[PDB]
Amino acid sequence: ANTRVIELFDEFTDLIRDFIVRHEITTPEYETIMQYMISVGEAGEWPLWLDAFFETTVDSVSYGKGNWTSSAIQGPFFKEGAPLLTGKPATLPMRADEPGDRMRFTGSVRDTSGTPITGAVIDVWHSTNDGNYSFFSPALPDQYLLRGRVVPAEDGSIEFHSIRPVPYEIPKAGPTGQLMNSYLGRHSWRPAHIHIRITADGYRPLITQLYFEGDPYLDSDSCSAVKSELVLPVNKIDIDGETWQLVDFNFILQHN
Amino acid sequence: ANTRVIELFDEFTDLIRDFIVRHEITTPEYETIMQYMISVGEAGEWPLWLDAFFETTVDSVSYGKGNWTSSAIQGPFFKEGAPLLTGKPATLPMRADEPGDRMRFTGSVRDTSGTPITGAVIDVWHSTNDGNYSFFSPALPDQYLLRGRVVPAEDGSIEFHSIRPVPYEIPKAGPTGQLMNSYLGRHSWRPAHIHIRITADGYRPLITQLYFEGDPYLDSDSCSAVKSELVLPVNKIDIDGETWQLVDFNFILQHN
Ligand SMILES: [Fe+3]
Ligand SMILES: [Fe+3]
Repeated sequence: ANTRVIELFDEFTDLIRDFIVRHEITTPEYETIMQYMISVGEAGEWPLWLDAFFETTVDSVSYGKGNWTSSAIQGPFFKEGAPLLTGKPATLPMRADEPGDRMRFTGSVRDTSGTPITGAVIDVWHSTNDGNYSFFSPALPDQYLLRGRVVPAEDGSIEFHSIRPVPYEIPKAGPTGQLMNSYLGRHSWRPAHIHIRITADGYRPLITQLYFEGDPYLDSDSCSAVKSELVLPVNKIDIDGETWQLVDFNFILQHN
Repeated sequence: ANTRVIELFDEFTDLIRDFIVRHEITTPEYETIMQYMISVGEAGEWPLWLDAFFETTVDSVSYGKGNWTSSAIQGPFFKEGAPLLTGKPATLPMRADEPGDRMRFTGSVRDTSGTPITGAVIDVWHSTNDGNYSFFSPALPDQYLLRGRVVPAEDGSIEFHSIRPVPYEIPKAGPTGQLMNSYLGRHSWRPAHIHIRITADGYRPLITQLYFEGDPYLDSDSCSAVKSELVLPVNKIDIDGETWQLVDFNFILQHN
């Protein structure tokens, strides 16, 4: 037996019991909740659901602000063992004629002392323009698509190419989408974001997200996950008769 | 109900986040909760889990005490369309030599004033000596056994014969059982009971349970479903060879 489980679970049951009483939850309402919970399980949506509403809060208490990069939620759509990307301009694996604007990402990884962290590896994943993640949609293959690991240069600089992510919506038709859209009368949209994980021997891992200035949902995240210090200027500076979105970010990691 | 799910959900959301913050639920803890929630779904256990922990409460909101017969939790094991019995001794359907002590039940269905409610139909269901309900066990036929419907005599009184229900265990190896037995370090035993549902034209439906004096689990019910007003004096008679156990209860109902 776990005293953690005992202390937390006994309190949690008193809490929910008080809620039931306080709000006068009826037998039908209880059945609806019982049935709704079941359908989340049947839709495979527990990760998506809990992350949509609560991962922000678990994120808030776990990691702090300071002179390092702020973390943000991981969400449910991360995947391990993404391919190391090297070459000319290192580029995220992409379908032929992947919809979207070519995006060029630059920046660095350093420590709270300004030292470049050459040991780091940066996982990056993001949605297709369709608002889908590889491995997590029936409309996409279970293959590393718009996912990959990127490594800094000896000087600490990083650089990759992809399509610029655009906003997306949690399936309106799933139990999560239903709750957010019908039942609550809100939306199920997230602002556009690049997910990031950086790990380096000696440093605390960083899981974070990079957002874009002017994004329509910047102040309306259905998942409650945006943070001002992770909102990025976008530049557009043509390369031979081709317009590129330019995004730059310098990551600072904490020791230990 | 758009407006009503908005109130409860937002309130629920604040409740859980506040819980997450105060107890500082970590990423690993959160992932464990998430895994457990999936567990319960992959078993057929949401109804069993919710009824075990929270139906006691939904119950005490739906009915409330008085000179009524005090209600009780239904549980996940009720079956609609049980057989209407009219034998002269009047017996629940059971297999030949159904193990366990024989039991005779008597009582009444009167209203508050004491006028017998002739239009009553009473569903009664309970476990085998082995701790299984028909329809909910491979060791039992998917047929009505220890399940039945009884109609009162025109003076109110009711009688049926059966076997004595005994304390049963919610399965040790299930996510719920695991929670009750392993992580919480308690037990998953319910005290002995007979389930009862009463319907009457122009009267409020009553769902409840009858327990037995002396039961080892009367004060440690795994489902917190016991009410002292609903535990029965049990007179133990030995009609040689076969030891009958006689019980009596007078059901009072509310009415529109
Ligand atoms: Fe995302
Ligand atoms: Fe039972």
